[PDB]
Amino acid sequence: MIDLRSDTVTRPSRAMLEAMMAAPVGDDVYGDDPTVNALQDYAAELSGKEAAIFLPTGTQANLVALLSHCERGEEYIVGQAAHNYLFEAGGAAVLGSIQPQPIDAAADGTLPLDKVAMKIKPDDIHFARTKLLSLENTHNGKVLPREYLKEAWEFTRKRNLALHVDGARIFNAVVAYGCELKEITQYCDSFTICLSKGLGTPVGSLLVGNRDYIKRAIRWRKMTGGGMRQSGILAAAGMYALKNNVARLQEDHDNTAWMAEQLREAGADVMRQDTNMLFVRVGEENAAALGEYMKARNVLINASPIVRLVTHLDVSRAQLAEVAAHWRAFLA
Amino acid sequence: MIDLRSDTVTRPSRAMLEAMMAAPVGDDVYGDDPTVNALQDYAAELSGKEAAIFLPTGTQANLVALLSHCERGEEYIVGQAAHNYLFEAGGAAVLGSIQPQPIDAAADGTLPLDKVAMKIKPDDIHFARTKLLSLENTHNGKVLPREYLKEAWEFTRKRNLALHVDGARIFNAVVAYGCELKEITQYCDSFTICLSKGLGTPVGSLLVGNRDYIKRAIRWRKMTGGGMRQSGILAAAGMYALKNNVARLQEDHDNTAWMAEQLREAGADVMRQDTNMLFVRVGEENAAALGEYMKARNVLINASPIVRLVTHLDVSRAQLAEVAAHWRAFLA
Amino acid sequence: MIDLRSDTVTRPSRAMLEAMMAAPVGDDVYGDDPTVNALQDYAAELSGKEAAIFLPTGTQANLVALLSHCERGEEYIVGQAAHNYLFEAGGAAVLGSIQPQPIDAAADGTLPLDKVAMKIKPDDIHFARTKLLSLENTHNGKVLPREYLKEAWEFTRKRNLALHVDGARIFNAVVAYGCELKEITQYCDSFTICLSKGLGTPVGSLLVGNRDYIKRAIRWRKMTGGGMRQSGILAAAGMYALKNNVARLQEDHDNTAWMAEQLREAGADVMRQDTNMLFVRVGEENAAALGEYMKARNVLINASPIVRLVTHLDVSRAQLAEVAAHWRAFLA
Amino acid sequence: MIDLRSDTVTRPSRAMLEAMMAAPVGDDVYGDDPTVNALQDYAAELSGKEAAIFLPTGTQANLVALLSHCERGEEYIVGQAAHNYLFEAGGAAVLGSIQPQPIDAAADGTLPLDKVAMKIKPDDIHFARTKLLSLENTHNGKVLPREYLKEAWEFTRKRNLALHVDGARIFNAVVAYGCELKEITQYCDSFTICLSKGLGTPVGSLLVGNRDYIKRAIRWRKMTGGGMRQSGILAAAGMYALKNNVARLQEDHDNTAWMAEQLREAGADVMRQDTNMLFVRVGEENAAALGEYMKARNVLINASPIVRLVTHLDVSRAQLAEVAAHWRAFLA
Ligand SMILES: Cc1ncc(COP(=O)(O)O)c(CN[C@H](C(=O)O)[C@@H](C)O)c1O
Ligand SMILES: Cc1ncc(COP(=O)(O)O)c(CN[C@H](C(=O)O)[C@@H](C)O)c1O
Ligand SMILES: Cc1ncc(COP(=O)(O)O)c(CNCC(=O)O)c1O
Ligand SMILES: Cc1ncc(COP(=O)(O)O)c(CNCC(=O)O)c1O
Ligand SMILES: [Cl-]
Ligand SMILES: [Mg+2]
Ligand SMILES: [Mg+2]
Ligand SMILES: [Mg+2]
Ligand SMILES: [Mg+2]
Ligand SMILES: [Mg+2]
Ligand SMILES: [Mg+2]
Repeated sequence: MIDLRSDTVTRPSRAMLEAMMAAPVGDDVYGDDPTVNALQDYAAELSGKEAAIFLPTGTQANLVALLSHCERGEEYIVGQAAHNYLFEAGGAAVLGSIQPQPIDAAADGTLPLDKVAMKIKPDDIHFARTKLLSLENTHNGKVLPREYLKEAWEFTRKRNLALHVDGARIFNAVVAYGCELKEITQYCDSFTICLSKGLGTPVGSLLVGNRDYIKRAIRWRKMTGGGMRQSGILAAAGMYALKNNVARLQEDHDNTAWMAEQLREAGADVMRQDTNMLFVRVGEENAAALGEYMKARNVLINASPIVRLVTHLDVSRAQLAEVAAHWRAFLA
Repeated sequence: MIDLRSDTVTRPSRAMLEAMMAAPVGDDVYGDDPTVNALQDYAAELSGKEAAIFLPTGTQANLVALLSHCERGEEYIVGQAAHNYLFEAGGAAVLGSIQPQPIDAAADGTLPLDKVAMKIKPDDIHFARTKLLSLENTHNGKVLPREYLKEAWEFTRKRNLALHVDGARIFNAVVAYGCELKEITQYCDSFTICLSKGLGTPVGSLLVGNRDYIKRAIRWRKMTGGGMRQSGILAAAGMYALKNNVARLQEDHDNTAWMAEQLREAGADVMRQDTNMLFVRVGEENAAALGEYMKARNVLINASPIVRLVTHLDVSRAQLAEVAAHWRAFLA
Repeated sequence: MIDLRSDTVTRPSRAMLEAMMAAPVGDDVYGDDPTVNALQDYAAELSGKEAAIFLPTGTQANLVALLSHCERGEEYIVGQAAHNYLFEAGGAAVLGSIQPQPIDAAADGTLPLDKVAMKIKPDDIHFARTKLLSLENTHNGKVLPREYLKEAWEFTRKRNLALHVDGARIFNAVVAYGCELKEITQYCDSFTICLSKGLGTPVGSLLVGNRDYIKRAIRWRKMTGGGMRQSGILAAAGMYALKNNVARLQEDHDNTAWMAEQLREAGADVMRQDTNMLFVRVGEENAAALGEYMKARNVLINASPIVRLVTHLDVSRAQLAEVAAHWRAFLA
Repeated sequence: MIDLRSDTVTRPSRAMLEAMMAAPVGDDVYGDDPTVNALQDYAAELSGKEAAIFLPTGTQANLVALLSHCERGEEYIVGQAAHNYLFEAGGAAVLGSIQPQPIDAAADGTLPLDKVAMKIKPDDIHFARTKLLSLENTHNGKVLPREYLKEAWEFTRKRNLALHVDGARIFNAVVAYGCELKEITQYCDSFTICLSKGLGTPVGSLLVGNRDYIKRAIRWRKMTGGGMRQSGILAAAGMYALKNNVARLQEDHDNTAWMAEQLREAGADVMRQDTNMLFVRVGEENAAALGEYMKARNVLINASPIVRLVTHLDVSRAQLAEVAAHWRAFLA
C-alpha cells in the first residue's frame, strides 16, 4: 500500500514501538508520568523555551494555544488558509469566544506585515481587541523566509502583540533552513510541534512557550479533554522520533523533488514543490478517475483537481517510481 | 451646532417629540405595547415580510439576526469591513459561537459571488458549517446594484444559504433606487432597519423576517438584553420617522453631492460621494489639525487621514456652506 | 385597568414625560449625552461609587455586570432562583462563557455563607475559577437582613471574591431599612438599579461600580447591543424618578400590607407579604379560573397556583379594595 | 508502589502491552484504523447501541456528549457533585454555551425525579431550554438502583428529554448488578465508558449512542481536539481490557469491603464503602500528617479531611494489609 494522501499516515517502526512498550509511565494529570515530563523538558530545552505540554493532537495544541493567548473578546490575526483558522472547525471562535481576523497569505506563505498592520484594531469599543498574530511554518509545505520570521517577531514586539507559530511541520522547515530549531523558535512566544506526521509518531503534538503561559495551557488542555493518564506510552514515541527521525526528513524532501521531476517527465503538470509536498493540477475531469485508478493499484491519493502528494517515511523512492509509472500510464 | 460625525447624531424634531409624548404604551415583554406592535406590523407590511421586532440598537439587531440564523459552530460569509463583522466587537463569535468568514467587498460594495462560492465549506469535520451570507446596504453610503441583490438571493437559494441584509441605511438605498422597500427586501430572508440615524429617531432599530425566524429572535433579544418595557414611546418616533422622514433623505443626498463639489472647489481631495456620505483624503500631516480648527468653529468631524463626512436632517445646506468656507480657509 | 402582574407595568406620569421631552440630549456612544451622563454621575454619587452606566434593561445590566466581573472560565456563586441565574435565559453561561454555581437561598433570601464557602473551588485544573458572589436585594420582595449584607461583604474580601448585588428593587429595600442607599451599597463592589419598575420609568437600568470596572462594562454594553444614541430622553425619566418616586414606595408597601389583611379577611390564603409583593396560594384548581375571572373585570394577575401580587404607583388603594371585593366574591 | 489515589493510576499489564504492540493501525481521521473501528463496534454491540466513538479522555467524552445533546442556550439537569458539572472546569458552559442546572443528588446517588421535574423550565423567553438529564453510574463508587435507572428513562421519554449517563465506572456497576451491560444501557440515549481507570488502560474513553448522535459527536471531537491518528495502539488496550478486565473488578470490590473492615479494626472512622471506593473521615488535625506518614512508607493517598481510597488491579490485598497496618500504627 502506497499512501501519499498525507504524512499523517506514518506508522510506528519496531524500534519506536519498543521504546513505547518499555517507557516508564505515571499519571500525567498528577504530573507523575516520567516520560511525558521528559519529552516536554527536552522539547523546551531544544527550543530555548521554559516549558512544554503534550497534547493528543495538533488541533488541540492550537485550540489550547489560542485559548491561552486570547481572553474572551480578544482577536488573532491569521491566514485565511491557516490550519487554526480554516481546518479546526472554527474552534477558536466557537469554543473560545475569540474573534478571528483572517487575511490572505502572500505566495511565499507569509502574512504581509503591511496587511497585518491594517488589521490591528484601534482601542475603541466598536472593535475586538487584537492580541495575537499567528503563523504557520511550514505552510502547505512552504518554508517561510527566515528574514520574515525575524521581521514578524520585531513587528509584534513593537505592537505589543504575542506571536504564535503553528509548527505542525516545523522540523521540515528546520531541515530545509539547515539551522538549529532554536534559531527559529526564538522568533515566537509559543509554537506547536506535531510528532504524528513526518516525525512518525502514532499520536501527539507539543505546545511550547513561557512557563506561565504553559501553566494556563494546562487548564485549557484539561477542559478541552486532553489531560490523559499514562500518556508516557505515547510520549516515548515522540522522544524516539525527535532523536532519530529529524535528519531523514531530508530524504522525504529529496524524494519529493525527485517525484516532481518524474511526474514532470510523464505528462503531469507540477504546479509546485516544497519540502515533502508536491502539487499537481490534474483537472476536474480526471480528478475522480485518477483517484479510483490509483486506489485500484494500492496507491492512495486525495483525489481532486489539484492533487497534493505528501512524501514521508512510509514511502520509498522505488514506491514513488511505481506510482510515477502508473501516472504516466494513466495518461493514455 | 454643525455635526458631520455621523447621521446617528440626529435629534428629535418637534413633531417627533409630540408623537412620542402622545403614544399609548404597555409592557412589551408581555406583548402589550400598542405602539411597538404597530411599529413592528407596519415595518413588516411595508417590507413584505411576516414579522418584525424592535431593538435598542442596530448592533443588537445584527447580533440577534446572526444568532437567529446560525447555530453554534455554523458560519456566516461577510465583508471584512462590514459592520456586523468589524464594528460590533466580534460579537457573533465572542458571544454567539459563530465562525465569521470575512472577505473583501468589491469597490461597488458587493461581495463577489465567485469569492463567496470559494468560501462555502465542504461538509467535512475540519470546517465550520457555512450557513449565512450577510450583506450591507448601503455600505459606507454605497448603494448595492439591484442586479447583484437579485443575483445574491438566487445564489443563496441554489446553495441553501440564508441571506441577511444589514439595512442600517436601507431607506437611503431605497430613495436612491427610486423604488419601494419591498422591491429590494424580497431578495433577503431577513434585514434590519435603523431608525436612529438618517430617519432621525433617538434610539432604535428593527429586525424583519419570517414569523418563525423572528420568534427565535425574540428569545435572543431577551438574553442579550433588549427586552424592554414601555418602549412604545420610542417606537412612536420610529413610526413618525417612517411616515415623514423617508422622502427627505433625498435632501441629504443632494447636500452631500453639493458639499463634494464645494470642497473640490476649495482644494480638498474628495475621494468619493455616495448618498449621504463623502470621503475626503485629508492626510496624516493635517488630520488632527483640521479636527481642532473645525472644532474651534463649532464644526464637529471625526478627524483622521481620510475623513468621512455624513449628512442628515440636522445639518442644512447653509451650514454645509459655512463648513466649506472654513475648510477652504484651512487649505489656503 | 387594574394591573397587579408586576411593577414593570408602571406608566410615565405627565411630569416624567415633560422632563423627558425637555431633556438636552447627545450621542451616548460618543459620550455626548448630557442627561445620560447626569443620571450616571448622580447614581454614582448617591451610592458612594466612582461610576455608573445606563442600560436598556436590568437583564442587560446583569449580563454586563457578570461579563465585567468574570472572564472565560470563571464562576459566580448565585441563587437557584436569582434573576441573573434563572430568569435571564442562561445568558452568563450561554453568551459569556461563565460557569454558574447556583445554590438554594435561605428563607430570608440570603445565600448561606457556610454554603457559599463549600462552593468556592480549590485552585485546581478540574474546577471552574470562583470569582463572584452575586446577591439579590430585594429578592421576591424580601428585604435581606443588613447584618448579612455586611457579613457577605466581609466574607468576600476574606476570600478575595468580588460581590455583586442585583438591585432591581434596591430602593424598596432602602425605604424598608429607613437608611441611605450608600449604607447598603458600601457592602458590594457593583450593583444594579432598575428605574422601570417601582421607580416608574418606561425603560432603563443602571450598573454602578468602580471606574475601571465600569469602563469594561462599556465594552460589554456595546457588544451586547445596549449602546444607544440620544438615550438622554430615557435617562431624563430616571432622574425624575430618583428625585420624586423613591419615598412613595412606602405607599406601595403600606398598600401591600393592607391588601394582605383584606384578602385575608376574604377567605384568601396569604402565604407571605414583603415590601410591594404579596403571595397567595390559590391552588391548581382555581388558578386558571381566577385568572380569567379577574381579567374579565379589568384586573390583571399572573394566574397560577401561587399568585404573586405586586403593588406600584399605578394601583391605588381604592383599586385594591375593588380587587379585594372581586376576590371575596370569587370565593362563591 | 502502593497507590490508592484513584483507579486512574493503573498501568498496562504485560498482556495488554503485547496486544498493543501487535495491533494493526491506520489513520483514524480517515476512518482507517481497524483496531479503533473494532473497539467501537464491540462496545456498540456490547451495549445494544448503534455506534461508539473513542476519545482521549472521559472529560472529552462528556464534553462532546453534552455538545452533541444540547445546542446553544439549552440546558442539562445534573448533579451538583457530578463530574461533567463540577470536575470538568465548567466546560459545558464555558466552551459549549450550555446552561448547567445542578441539583443535589440523594444519598444513594440518584437525582430525585421530583426535584428534576421542579427544574424543567417552562417554554418562556426568560429561561434556558431544558434538554438533557445527566446521570452518573457509579457515583463516587455508589451503584444507582436499577429501579431508578428505568424510572429516569421513562421520566425523560414522557417529558421529551434526552438521557445521558456518565459511565466512567459503569462496569463496576455492571459487575455489582450481576447483569449484562446492555441491561442497564437500554435506559439511556447515550453513555460513556472509561477504559483508563479500573479496566486498566493507559488512556481512553468511549461515547456510545445512536448513529446520528455519534455522527454529530465526531464533529465535536474534532473541534475539541480528540481526532487522533494511529490510535489503534490505544484502542487495542481497550479491547483487551473489555474482554479480560471486567470480571476481576469483583476483586477490587471485595478488597475495598475487606480494607474497610481492616481500618474499622484499626480505629479509623470508615464513613462508607461502595464498590471500589471507601471513605475515611481522617479530620483536619490529621489530614496532612497522614499524607506524609503514608508517603513515607511508599503509600500514596490524597490527603484530606475525608480521604477517598480507591482500589484497582495495581493494588493487591497483601498491599492493602500493609496500608492497614501503617494506618493502624498511625492512630495508636
Ligand atoms: C451599516 C451599519 N450597521 C449597523 C450599525 C449598528 O447600529 P448602532 O448599534 O445603532 O450604532 C451601524 C452604526 N453606524 C455608526 C456610524 O456610521 O456612525 C458606526 C460608528 O457604528 C451601521 O453603519
Ligand atoms: C465519574 C467520572 N466521570 C468522568 C471522568 C473524566 O475522566 P478523565 O478525563 O479520563 O479523567 C472521571 C475521572 N476520574 C478521576 C478520579 O476519580 O480519580 C477524577 C479526579 O477526575 C470520573 O470519575
Ligand atoms: C499546519 C497544520 N497544523 C495543525 C494540524 C492539526 O493536527 P491534527 O491533525 O493532529 O489535529 C495539521 C494537520 N495536518 C493535516 C494534513 O496536512 O494532512 C496541520 O497540517
Ligand atoms: C431581581 C430582578 N433582577 C433583574 C431583572 C431584569 O430586568 P428587565 O426585566 O428590565 O430586564 C428583574 C425583572 N423583573 C421581573 C418581575 O419581577 O416582574 C428582576 O426582578
Ligand atoms: Cl446551537
Ligand atoms: Mg502518524
Ligand atoms: Mg463563543
Ligand atoms: Mg439619532
Ligand atoms: Mg415601567
Ligand atoms: Mg460559552
Ligand atoms: Mg490507567
